[PDB]
Amino acid sequence: MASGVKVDPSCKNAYDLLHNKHQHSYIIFKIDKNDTAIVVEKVGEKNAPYAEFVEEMKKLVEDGKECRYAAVDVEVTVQRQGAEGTSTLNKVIFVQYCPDNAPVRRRMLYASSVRALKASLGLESLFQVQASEMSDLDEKSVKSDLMSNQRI
Repeated sequence: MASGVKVDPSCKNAYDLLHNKHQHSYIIFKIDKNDTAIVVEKVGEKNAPYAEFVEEMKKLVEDGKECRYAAVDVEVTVQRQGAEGTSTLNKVIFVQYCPDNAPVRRRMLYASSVRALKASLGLESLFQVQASEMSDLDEKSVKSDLMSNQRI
């Protein structure tokens, strides 16, 4: 669950860019090179419809049983403090997309990449969710779960 997985500066730069600078909305990560480096798979502009998020990722997954990490800084709204109606907080959620049937070789690197990116990407206090199928990544879970822990 932890090993010498290389963290890339570019994707980390993108984290601050999306989270604080709101230059981007989401960024997908994958393990690049044999020397194992976590790097950008796909970045999305600040205005990115939920449909396009699925679309862009959908096409790159069909090659095989691929595992991809997704960190998205999205502002969902609740009814709470701030204003009586809409309490909006951008909670950058980390949703790792990987079926269990993924190749054990990559699976091991994947598992050892978890702790590495967890703290190192500034996702220390942020939530980490797992999704194995494209049906499960539907807002029915992701939107609902994140909406609660916006201020929790």
